[PDB]
Amino acid sequence: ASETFEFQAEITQLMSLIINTVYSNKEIFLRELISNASDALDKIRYKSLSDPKQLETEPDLFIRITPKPEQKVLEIRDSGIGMTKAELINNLGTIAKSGTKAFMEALSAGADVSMIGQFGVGFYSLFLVADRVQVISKSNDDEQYIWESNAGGSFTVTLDEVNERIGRGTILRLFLKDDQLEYLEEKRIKEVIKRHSEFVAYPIQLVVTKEVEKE
Amino acid sequence: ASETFEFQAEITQLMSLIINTVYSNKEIFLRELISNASDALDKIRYKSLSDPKQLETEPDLFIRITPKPEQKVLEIRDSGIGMTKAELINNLGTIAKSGTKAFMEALSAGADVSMIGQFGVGFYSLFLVADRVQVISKSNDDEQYIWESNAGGSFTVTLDEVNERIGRGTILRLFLKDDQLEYLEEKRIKEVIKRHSEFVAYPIQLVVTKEVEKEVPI
Repeated sequence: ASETFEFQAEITQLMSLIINTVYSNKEIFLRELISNASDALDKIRYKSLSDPKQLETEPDLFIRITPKPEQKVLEIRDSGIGMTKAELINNLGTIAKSGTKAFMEALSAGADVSMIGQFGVGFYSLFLVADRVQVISKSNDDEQYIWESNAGGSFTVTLDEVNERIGRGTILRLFLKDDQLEYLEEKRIKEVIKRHSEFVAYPIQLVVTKEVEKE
Repeated sequence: ASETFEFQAEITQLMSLIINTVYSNKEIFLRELISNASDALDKIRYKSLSDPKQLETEPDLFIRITPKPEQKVLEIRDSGIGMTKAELINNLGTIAKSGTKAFMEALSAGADVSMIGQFGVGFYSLFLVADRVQVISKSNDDEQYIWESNAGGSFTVTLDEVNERIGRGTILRLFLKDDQLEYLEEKRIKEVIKRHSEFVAYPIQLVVTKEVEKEVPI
């Protein structure tokens, strides 16, 4: 089953600005998504203190970044609290309304795009380097769903019947723009992660496939 | 474990010998497994010469090594010809009989464990570093199956319904001994490959998961 909903106006407006902005420091997108992942892990960590059984679906708390060159895709995974179908819709398509409107207002007044996280809508910074995104989430309270959007004013939510089933958490599958493929490179990804992830209290794993070279 | 079979007696003898031996240069197990992977690839390649359709289930010919530290597992994958249920049974539990018997006689006469490949049974050297092995295979001619062994005299063959489906090929999922975990490390696997399998005619991909270290420890 697949359902389509429309973003609140202000969210669609910010996604348009961001997906076409010229900004010269797009690497900030990773810092924002790592921050959100850290937040999602904290939520499950907290909940598990009194409800340890909640971790059993996925015992390990981590953030995993997996570049997928063949598909020009970059996946940012966390074993956080995840999102139910209802949460994906609300959290990503509606509740950010006032944040994106305030941020849009700040940008017009001259603020730098890097301030996005300060307005709680850092999530949309992904469109700085991707023209499409699939958010695959598995919450202990629901089935695995796929939320998708190419910044067209609307988004769809589909019961996951194609992706690998995860124990618990969220995956942000970024379909990178053709001129932003540097973010598939281990070296570049590494440099960006180390630049702002000192605070992160969970392991940040990088999954890379490399053909054994030589001396 | 849909079906259970018995290895020819001699194969079981060799497996017990290998899983127990104190041989030091255990790293030779990888060269033998990569060599078997290469041979399997040479097989569909040759077959695809007149029947290119055979490659379509998996167009790329490669070897892939994936250490899974959490499971203390090391997987050796190839997109070779693969093995049907019947071939897994025969190839791994029966036809190695003569080879294992001659090798054991050779070891008694002073042969080195590293010469195992010369008797065509290098596959069993996996027991130098592993306690158990699961051979997950998919031939174009059969469904995906799992052959499992722990060096004991019996092995099982199970229709695969738990693992990820592969296009074509074989995965040697090795459950490493507690004292052989070094083979889960990228640096170590790379040096063993450069030392003994640096001229394999197929790309050897290493899938590694590395924790990004902190800018400044703590």
